[PDB]
Amino acid sequence: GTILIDLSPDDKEFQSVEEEMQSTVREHRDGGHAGGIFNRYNILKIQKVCNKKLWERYTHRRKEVSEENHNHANERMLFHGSPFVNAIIHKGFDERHAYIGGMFGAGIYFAENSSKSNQYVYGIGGGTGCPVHKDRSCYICHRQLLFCRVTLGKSFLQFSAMAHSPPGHHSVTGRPSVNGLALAEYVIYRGEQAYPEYLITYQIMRPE
Ligand SMILES: Cc1ccc(C2=NC(=O)C3=CC=C[NH+](C)C3=C2)cc1
Ligand SMILES: [Zn+2]
Repeated sequence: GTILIDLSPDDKEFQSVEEEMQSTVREHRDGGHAGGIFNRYNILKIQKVCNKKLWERYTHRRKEVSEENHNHANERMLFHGSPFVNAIIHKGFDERHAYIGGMFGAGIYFAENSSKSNQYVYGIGGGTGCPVHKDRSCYICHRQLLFCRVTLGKSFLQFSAMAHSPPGHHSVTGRPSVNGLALAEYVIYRGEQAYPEYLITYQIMRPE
């Protein structure tokens, strides 16, 4: 059902997605342990993910949430890193893509910082790094992230140092309360509340 359409680097859509990727890199408290050491990416390709059935599943759920929240879906564009990115783009998000051990419970986690999602491309904590070299800071191997359309609806705000949403809420927002430079992270508990809209293929770049 899924087709992938390559965007040209001349396309304003490519440019706007690249800019969100690059501009939301931050330093991480692990000094690069999980995701590697870098300040920027080399973007190799950006593809639009087109699947009519998954799109209709998303918009059906979005309308439900909106009607429960004063006609406000509270839709965001957020990054998702996962070893299961190939399954996600063909089958959609579901309970198999949940982070069972996440600190807001078993749900599907998304990030405003692209470099936060980068930490999960090779698994939780970066797993053992890239399959070829076993290096979490590999500068050679190609990595992929999703930039996704996510319905938050009424989001439970957790000030911060599969399962169900807190009653009366459609998601959780993990607001950083210690690291002043971190952006928010978000959790949904239904796969129908996200659509994997762009597939971004990239390398992290060694600082010079
Ligand atoms: C199995 C799996 C898949 C994805 C993640 C994951 N992917 C993410 O993109 C992400 C962004 C922000 C916070 N967290 C906890 C995140 C977790 C974790 C485990
Ligand atoms: Zn490698």
